[PDB]
Amino acid sequence: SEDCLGWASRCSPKNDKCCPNYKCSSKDLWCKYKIW
Repeated sequence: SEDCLGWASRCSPKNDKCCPNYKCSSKDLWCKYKIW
């Protein structure tokens, strides 16, 4: 039962539980894109 969050979701640097290939942004507390 591991449902990861999406890119347009909220998260924190202390507890980042977002799908892989991403990068939690502490700026807007949202999962940003790891690939540019």
